[PDB]
Amino acid sequence: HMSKFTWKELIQLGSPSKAYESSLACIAHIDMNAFFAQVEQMRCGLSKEDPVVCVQWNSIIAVSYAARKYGISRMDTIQEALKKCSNLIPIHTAVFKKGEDFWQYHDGCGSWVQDPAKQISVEDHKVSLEPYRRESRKALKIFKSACDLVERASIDEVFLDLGRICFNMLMFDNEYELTGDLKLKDALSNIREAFIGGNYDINSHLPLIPEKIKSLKFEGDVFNPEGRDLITDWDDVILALGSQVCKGIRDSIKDILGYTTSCGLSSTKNVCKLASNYKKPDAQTIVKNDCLLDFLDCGKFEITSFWTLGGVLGKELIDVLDLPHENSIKHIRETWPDNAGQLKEFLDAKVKQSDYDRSTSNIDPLKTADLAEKLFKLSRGRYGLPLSSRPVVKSMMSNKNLRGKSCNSIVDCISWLEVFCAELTSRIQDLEQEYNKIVIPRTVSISLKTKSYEVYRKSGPVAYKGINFQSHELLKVGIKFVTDLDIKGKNKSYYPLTKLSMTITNFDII
Ligand SMILES: [Mg+2]
Ligand SMILES: [Mg+2]
Repeated sequence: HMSKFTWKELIQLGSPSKAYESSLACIAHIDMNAFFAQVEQMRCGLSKEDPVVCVQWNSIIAVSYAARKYGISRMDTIQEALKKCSNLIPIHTAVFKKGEDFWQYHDGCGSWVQDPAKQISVEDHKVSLEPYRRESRKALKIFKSACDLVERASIDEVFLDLGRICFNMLMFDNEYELTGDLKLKDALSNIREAFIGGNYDINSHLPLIPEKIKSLKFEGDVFNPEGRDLITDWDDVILALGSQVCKGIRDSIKDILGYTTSCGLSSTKNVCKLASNYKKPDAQTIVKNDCLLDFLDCGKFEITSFWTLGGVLGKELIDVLDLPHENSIKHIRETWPDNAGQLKEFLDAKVKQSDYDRSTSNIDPLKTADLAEKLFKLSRGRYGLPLSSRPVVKSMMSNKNLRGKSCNSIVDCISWLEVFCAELTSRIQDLEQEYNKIVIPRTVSISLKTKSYEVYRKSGPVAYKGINFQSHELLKVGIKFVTDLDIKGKNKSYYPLTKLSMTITNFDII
């Protein structure tokens, strides 16, 4: 007898461009839970047990899991949370002041204190997220150094493709020890000699795993409610090694930066993202291939839980496919269990019946084959998408919603453009570090809403004389445009404005 996998699917792990396509893939999704709260926690020399909460104005934007033990969520106001926790530590985010080109933390201030001098008025202030962008960047530098392929899914989430690391570790690591008596080089000498030997057809089946390797330990919580054998094939051997490696990367994030992370480990991104949100914080959820259906049917997940099926598209599928309200995943598998063609024939008929409503439908009748395959694999937990890089920036905006008189004249507009130009510059610096190239916006757009909520807009070029000398250039143009729009206003209902925004587009990366 022999393994269910081939050499092709194992060698593929060494290819950064196609390792994800292999059923032996080892993907990881790492999430820094309540990231903003973790950042403020560390900044104030606090511990994970101190119940910090990141406040914006009157709302909570991040809840440390110490504060969640008191039932605090993002739906509560600070006053509601104070009544839930009397030792709460609300920390307000950094903030610009109207007319200043720098942001500043006002620790000890906020709408929850009584002293009127310790207030952070919303009327003449704008939030700054630079502290979080800067800390997130530090995490990526740690990720990108331990993994040759990293996707920044968001400011607090990343995917890793541990393919190359797992493969090289499987075939060449001579230092790893299963126990005090057994090293990897000895337990896997059979497949290593077979690989160096080269006497295999790439479509030949791998040799059976040796009994020696079942001593290999998973680092983390292996999701296994049915008590299946842990190491039953090479997919589990790869996944086990990846759990060890991934624990080290997550411990680097905590030893260098102090941030905790929940993690999901499997053979596909969709499953990895579900696993990381299954147990948190400071957790690591492993989903073997032989436990994929157990995981998708554990009760937490429905068809709408997948990355792309949460919106209108998902809800239309529930009606077209006549899915139950619970266990819709299991229903998809069993209603079309043989092949995606069955589901494609079902979709083709449905869109071809009477009362199809093809004019408003979100189901493209020409790509029913691509869709049927997507659902067929997601429901079986084998829909592997590649780790894509963050698309290059096309547009940035900084705006402020103005309630009251905080923008009654031209001078008040310029004061806000000074804030907008500083945030856009900060956000361009963070990009120049990610792209490792210079970033130059070539056109600027100002738009504003009058007291009657009518819109005035004007765009144009920004003449960077030298190179990357923004935050003065584009404030010139910003002030020129807001002046023109004043003259267009003139004897019209204009001030006090209700909204003001600056948008930069047409970037040149060099
Ligand atoms: Mg998240
Ligand atoms: Mg000023």
